[PDB]
Amino acid sequence: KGEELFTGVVPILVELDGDVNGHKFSVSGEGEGDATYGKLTLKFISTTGKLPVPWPTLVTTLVQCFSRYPDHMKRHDFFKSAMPEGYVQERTISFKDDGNYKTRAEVKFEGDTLVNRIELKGIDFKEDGNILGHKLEYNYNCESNVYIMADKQKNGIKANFKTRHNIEDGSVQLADHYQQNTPIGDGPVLLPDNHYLSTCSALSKDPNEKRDHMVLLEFVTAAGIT
Repeated sequence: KGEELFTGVVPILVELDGDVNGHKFSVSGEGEGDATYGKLTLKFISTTGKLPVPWPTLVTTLVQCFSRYPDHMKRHDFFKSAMPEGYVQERTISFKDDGNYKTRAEVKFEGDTLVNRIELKGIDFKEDGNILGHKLEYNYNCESNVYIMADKQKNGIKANFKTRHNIEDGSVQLADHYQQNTPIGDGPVLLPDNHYLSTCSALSKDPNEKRDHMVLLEFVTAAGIT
């Protein structure tokens, strides 16, 4: 039933409240998703405290229901199956040789609009590390595979993946992601066979925007099953 909600272009709202090493910030995003093509277009704006971390480190936290599942894989699409009631998405993101984010989000429809509401908590970051020191390039050079498995005990899914963020000196900052999703509602959901999401992201700037912001274009396709 949920998959029928994604046959067209769907408006998206994203709202994040963050605290990283006591630095508080908030992000608001707007855009749209077209799961027929695995396509996301989103613009995010920082609305309160000076963004204490680099924009690229927030991409994965800031709607996998917009992934394109090939027809032969549609029985493996947990994300759409949980809609409209939605799912909780939780992660631990471990930055190598630095701190960690713990994120808790609720993704669901509010009327015709797909909403992602997030609380992010970061601790153990180094003052002159790549994150608090703002040493990461404004790009997303790595196309990551999100490896998904069923979690039948919790009627949901688990995932793990690595993202690699370019450092301004040419090196790379690794971020290990562990993820758990569970349905909010009491409808049946689809519990998938092992597979992955191939995720390609591109960051840009709005030349007329004076606020601290990030424009994101993303294509996401489910794969790993013939």
